[PDB]
Amino acid sequence: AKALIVYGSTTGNTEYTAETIARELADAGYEVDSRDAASVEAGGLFEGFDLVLLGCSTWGDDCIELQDDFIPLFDSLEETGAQGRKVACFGCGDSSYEYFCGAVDAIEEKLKNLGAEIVQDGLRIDGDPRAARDDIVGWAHDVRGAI
Amino acid sequence: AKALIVYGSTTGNTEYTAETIARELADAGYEVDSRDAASVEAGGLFEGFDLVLLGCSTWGDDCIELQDDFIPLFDSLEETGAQGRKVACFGCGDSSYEYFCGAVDAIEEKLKNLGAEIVQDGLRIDGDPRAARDDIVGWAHDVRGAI
Ligand SMILES: Cc1cc2nc3c(=O)[nH]c(=O)nc-3n(C[C@H](O)[C@H](O)[C@H](O)COP(=O)(O)O)c2cc1C
Ligand SMILES: Cc1cc2nc3c(=O)[nH]c(=O)nc-3n(C[C@H](O)[C@H](O)[C@H](O)COP(=O)(O)O)c2cc1C
Repeated sequence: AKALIVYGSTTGNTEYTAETIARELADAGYEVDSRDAASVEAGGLFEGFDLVLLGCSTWGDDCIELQDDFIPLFDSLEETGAQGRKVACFGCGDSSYEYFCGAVDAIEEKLKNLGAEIVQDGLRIDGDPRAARDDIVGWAHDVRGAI
Repeated sequence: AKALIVYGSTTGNTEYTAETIARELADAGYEVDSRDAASVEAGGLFEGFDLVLLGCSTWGDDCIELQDDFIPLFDSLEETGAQGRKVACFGCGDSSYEYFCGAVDAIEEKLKNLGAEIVQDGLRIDGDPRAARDDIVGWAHDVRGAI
């Protein structure tokens, strides 16, 4: 089982969430390839992967803005090979704002219109993800559980 | 049965969608109160209504921006009386862009965190809603059908 985890993180919260998900996946036998969105090119990005998990934090004045390193990948998701792909999404956010982890719905919606098979509701973390450890760990165990 | 329909529309597409939904609801016996979001104040807005339907088009450079007359209502949705409220959302958009009818997910997500009961997946219209008439009519009939 091969997993690709791509994260867009600016203050490291979503990356720490991505490290946590990866440890639980590797702990379970999965060969997990974890890449920072600022380093990938969408072209054929998911090829060869049994499971893709994408994480992205959210920002914006009013509007819902995706983490800047993630925007490029999101703009070209139709080129990543998502058609029929097992996927699920997660991301950190903050309920003080208006659009709680809005980047997650946006990615989910587009993956869905792209034929990807979303295997679990996205994980949305409020505040320090370090205080959400069992939620992350639990969310990865249930996603391995949905495949 | 009393229905409130609030729409945020800039070029009139979502308002025409809102007129269509209203005709099918009134055609069915519902007493339908249709209000342009630029005219409401969120404070107690849904009081006394058996069904609330909110429509909003989407815009934004990159980001996902809600129709400006709708932003105020969306920023104060926790004050509208959504807790346990039968609701569903619709809106026009355009697939040429990146976030297809992204305002709809955003409103749905917040209504859900606010305890509203979403009675049907939101209706998302691509292009001229006038060419989507049976989809709108059909979507309102199934939402009356979900209550
Ligand atoms: C200007 C600004 C706008 C923000 N907007 C949102 C938002 O709309 N929704 C949300 O859930 N969090 C929002 N946040 C909170 C961040 O997403 C939060 O700090 C998150 O932990 C960042 O993850 P990062 O370390 O992974 O990239 C915003 C923060 C700032 C400074
Ligand atoms: C600058 C700009 C950004 C837009 N962004 C989006 C978008 O992100 N998603 C979408 O589905 N449609 C987008 N649209 C298309 C409009 O939402 C579309 O014209 C819709 O019919 C407008 O409804 P209106 O008459 O109800 O308010 C955008 C249009 C412009 C001019």
